[PDB]
Amino acid sequence: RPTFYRQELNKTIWEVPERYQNLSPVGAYGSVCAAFDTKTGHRVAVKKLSRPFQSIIHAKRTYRELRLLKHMKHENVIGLLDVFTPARSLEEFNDVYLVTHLMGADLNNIVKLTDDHVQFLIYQILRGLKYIHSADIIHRDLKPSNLAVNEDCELKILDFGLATRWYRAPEIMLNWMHYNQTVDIWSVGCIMAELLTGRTLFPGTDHIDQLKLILRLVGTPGAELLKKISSESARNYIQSLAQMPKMNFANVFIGANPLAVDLLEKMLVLDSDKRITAAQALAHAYFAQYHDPDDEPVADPYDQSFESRDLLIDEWKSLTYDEVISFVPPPL
Ligand SMILES: CS(=O)(=O)N1CCC[C@H](NC(=O)[C@H](CCC2CCCCC2)NC(=O)c2ccc(CNC(=O)c3cnc4ccccn34)cc2)C1
Repeated sequence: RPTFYRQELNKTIWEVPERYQNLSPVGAYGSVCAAFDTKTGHRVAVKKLSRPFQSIIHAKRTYRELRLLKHMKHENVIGLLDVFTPARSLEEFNDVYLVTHLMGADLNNIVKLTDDHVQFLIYQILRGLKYIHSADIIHRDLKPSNLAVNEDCELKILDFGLATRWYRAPEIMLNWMHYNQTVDIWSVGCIMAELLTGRTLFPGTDHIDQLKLILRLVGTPGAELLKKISSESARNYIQSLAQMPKMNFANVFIGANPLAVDLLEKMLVLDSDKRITAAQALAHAYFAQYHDPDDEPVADPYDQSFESRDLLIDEWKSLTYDEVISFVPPPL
């Protein structure tokens, strides 16, 4: 068991093993310090979870986050370098600590991207989404601020706890029945649009505005979609918002590679059953230069059955302790 040391930063008591030195606070992103990992001579990020077991929902949101992190073993998805408690036993266990690579910048703070810069960046998100989606995991919050970039334009999908609405699929904001993985693909269409145009595609001030801007471009729902909607009152409302003067795809992305617009019209589809999947989108001609189908791996089986459970503070806590302890650090 390693030797821990104690220091107070931004009125927070940090306790970490002696391998993490020179902790400086970075941020807005919660309780996060940049640290020098003495093991690997690489700068890392330490996150001290804020009162992880305060209630029942913190204790479950804490277990989930650690389960998710321990699962992600992909090039285009944030990985867990280390997790630790200073705690001796289960009895004295209150503080959880996560270690990740340091993210120099996000899609925003690295942004007139060339057609090839757009191809490469959207390829990597779809490659990261294929993997995530194969484990029946949905991001639900894909936006540029959740996409880390490096010196050499390589991208990781992650999820901080910080506008969402801009990248948010209509079915979520209209409260339709059928959610599916492809809520993320709409987001990738909204993010890619922005990289091509240099402007946010659906800059909504509120969710109703947001939907008026979406319907103006993607059209009013066609019959095949309307069939799947039960309530008269939802079917009316989606049409009450599709009154704004129609806009066409060929004029919004004029200048853009015709295969990028071809891909965007398959992403930005109202019908989430007809929307292209990460897996299908990787095989689109737009990525001809990068698509290797022997190098687009799926995820291992992910035990998601805990999501359904209603347990006590002590069970969620106990389960989380058993994850921290069973964590084998990845090989370099
Ligand atoms: C309430 S909640 O706790 O349940 N919670 C609420 C919403 C967000 C949480 N999402 C999550 O669980 C995902 C796991 C889900 C998974 C799903 C699909 C594939 C991607 C994500 N956790 C993170 O992404 C994560 C990211 C960074 C860090 C620490 N490193 C830093 O912050 C850092 C590193 N470099 C820098 C530079 C500057 C500032 C900070 N940094 C810790 C966790 C859930």
